[PDB]
Amino acid sequence: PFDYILSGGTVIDGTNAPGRLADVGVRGDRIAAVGDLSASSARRRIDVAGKVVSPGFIDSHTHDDNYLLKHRDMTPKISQGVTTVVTGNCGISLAPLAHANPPAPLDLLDEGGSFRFARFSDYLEALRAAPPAVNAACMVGHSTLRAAVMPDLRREATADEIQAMQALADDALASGAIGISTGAFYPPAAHASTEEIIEVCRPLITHGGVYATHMRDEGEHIVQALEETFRIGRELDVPVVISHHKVMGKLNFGRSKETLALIEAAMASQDVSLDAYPYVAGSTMLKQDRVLLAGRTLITWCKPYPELSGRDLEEIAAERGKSKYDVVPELQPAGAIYFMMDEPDVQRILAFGPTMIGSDGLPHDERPHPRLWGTFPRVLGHYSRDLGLFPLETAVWKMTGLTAAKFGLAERGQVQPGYYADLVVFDPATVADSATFEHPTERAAGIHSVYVNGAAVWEDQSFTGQHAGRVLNR
Ligand SMILES: [Zn+2]
Ligand SMILES: [Zn+2]
Repeated sequence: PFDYILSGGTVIDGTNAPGRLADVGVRGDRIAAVGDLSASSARRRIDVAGKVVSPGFIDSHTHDDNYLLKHRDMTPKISQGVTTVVTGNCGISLAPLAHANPPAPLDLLDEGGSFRFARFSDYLEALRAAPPAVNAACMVGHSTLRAAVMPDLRREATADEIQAMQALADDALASGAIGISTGAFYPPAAHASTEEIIEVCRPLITHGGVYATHMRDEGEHIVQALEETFRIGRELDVPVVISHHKVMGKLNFGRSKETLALIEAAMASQDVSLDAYPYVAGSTMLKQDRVLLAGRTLITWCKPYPELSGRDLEEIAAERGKSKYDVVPELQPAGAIYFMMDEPDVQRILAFGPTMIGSDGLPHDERPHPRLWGTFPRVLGHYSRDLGLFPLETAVWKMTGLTAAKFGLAERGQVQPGYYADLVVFDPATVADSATFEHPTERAAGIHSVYVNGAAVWEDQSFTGQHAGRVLNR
């Protein structure tokens, strides 16, 4: 007998096909059958009339590396329907690095002495021993590797340093990492050359991993950063993933037409993917950057002046007699939300066929960007249902089947017999992001239940206690 059948709903199977009325039967960690399952014995027949049963959402872009260890419930993600998270993005991974005060933005993963894993395998073993509620597909970050190896980060790595970083990257991939990410936009890697990145990432071809990147620039010089990314992909001969695609700053509004045309052209000749979050504000370390600071900026946390969390930076700066750019050093280290994108570009990037959905949630932030709690339902409700940006099955595909294919997560991302039972039951009519910039941790509406490897992890608007997630390999 099946352990249970989710009966009477509409299955949106993750393959970008209109939903169909069908039941879903689960046995252990697998989807056993899909269709009219009235004739199949089951221990429970759960009524989901009026709901959609879809694959669990795969968050293509997270910074959950440490959150998986410290808050195993993973409530910000499972409450939105997420069943798998891709970690170690933008060059920032929790491991391998033993450091009491890692350089920003590595601090976005730190709760205080969290960087304690000398080897990447130590980190994966910790996840397997005390599993989180969601599956984890983990990358190693090039900035973490630089911090672990280089005594001076403000220059290109020497061949000896490249050798040491490449050995750590190869060990991480051998241990189960699914790829390597970079983020040369940030201080720890701003002096890394394209050739340094290529040499450190060479093992990806041998291990079958992916190259993910927070591009060197996402504003005035985004074309040069895109070209750098495509060149790295051709040299490595592995799939590239462009993280949180955007055009930032007023001088770049509207340029998503141009960047998407360059990405589409590259996709015809090499393997390229991209993801995005559904919002017009970004969030990361507080940084002296004229573009990030041009517009409205909110503080998410601040070490030297904790009371500034949640405050408007223009007010803080003006009261200190300075521009935002000039006041930043005295407030560091800190985090911020930056309103530097324009809605038409966000919509164009979300609608572009290949764009996968990634939350870019920063889970340790005191006053976080709402994308941490509302990304997936914002796409299914606000964008698909309310604005008609894409039909519901395409919105679901962009957070399930597409993502599983691009990251190589076998037997996940689709409601198919034999695949793993990572599933979401949601109400298409009411699914919605509740988190706002003012109340960024509100739980999404319309998420009935979430299952990971067949175990319910979210039910009755609460974590069930099931630590069902697994460390995944590509
Ligand atoms: Zn990131
Ligand atoms: Zn990034």
